[PDB]
Amino acid sequence: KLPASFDAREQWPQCPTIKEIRDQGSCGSCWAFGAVEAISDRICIHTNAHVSVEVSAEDLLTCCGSMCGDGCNGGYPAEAWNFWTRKGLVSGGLYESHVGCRPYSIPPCEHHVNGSRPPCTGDTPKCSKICEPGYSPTYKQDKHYGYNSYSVSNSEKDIMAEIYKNGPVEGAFSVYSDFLLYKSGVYQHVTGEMMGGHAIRILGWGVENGTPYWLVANSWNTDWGDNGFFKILRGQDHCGIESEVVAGIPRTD
Ligand SMILES: *[C@H](CS(=O)(=O)c1ccccc1)[C@H](CCc1ccccc1)NC(=O)[C@H](Cc1ccccc1)NC(=O)N1CCN(C)CC1
Repeated sequence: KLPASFDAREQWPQCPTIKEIRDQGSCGSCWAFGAVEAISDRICIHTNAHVSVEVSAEDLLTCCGSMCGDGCNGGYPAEAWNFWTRKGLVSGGLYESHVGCRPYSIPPCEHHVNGSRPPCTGDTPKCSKICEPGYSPTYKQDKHYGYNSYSVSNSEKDIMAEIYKNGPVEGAFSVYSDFLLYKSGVYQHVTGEMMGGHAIRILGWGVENGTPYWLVANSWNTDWGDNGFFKILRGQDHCGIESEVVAGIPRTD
């Protein structure tokens, strides 16, 4: 019994991380952002908004190591969630936010848009197992662990049920160049060359002007796309959007 539309921001209005858009900066850390963003949302969902924390992309990006991939050169969503269950992740906010244990260290930049920040350019930061000044508790006690991590089947209904019951998920899809230009509506690949793989947070679904879609958060800042979000065609494994969905359930802090 699933609704025709669902938006995690409306279901869990006291979980501000669900509404928050991040910026990977000049670093291919999308695999880590999709993970920590979904984990942040699920911790809040799991505690009915009694715990709301930004889980540190910095901690995952820099401390997972080779099991997750190659840092700013790209990585793997499934192993990000596994690292969360084995070693946990500390808190950390946006660049220069002074939020949490290890806030993001890569400065924001413009991702295929004209803006006020430097344009994004072509190096993974070192793993620092120590929190930033003024933050407590210590890095060891700030860790949040997952109970498990799992793949969701390549099935529209299965993915919808997973989001409906357990919160936002991480997914992956093929980026073609016409995606770069997205502003509004439901994206479908119509033109442009293949560019590579991208990992994102899926937080809902709906139908817009007859087209079924997934509601997705990009990590290219809020001046990209639809205030940082996009919608992509749902139900056809379009660009592989339904083929690499991963999630997991938090441990209680
Ligand atoms: C995030 C995607 S992005 O930066 O938004 C982007 C970049 C280019 C084209 C489209 C989108 C990163 C970028 C990785 C990258 C860095 C530098 C040059 C080229 C690419 N992408 C990833 O982390 C992806 C995630 C992924 C995993 C599995 C399936 C689909 C997507 N992984 C990735 O690109 N990797 C895997 C690890 N390997 C060592 C490097 C390539």
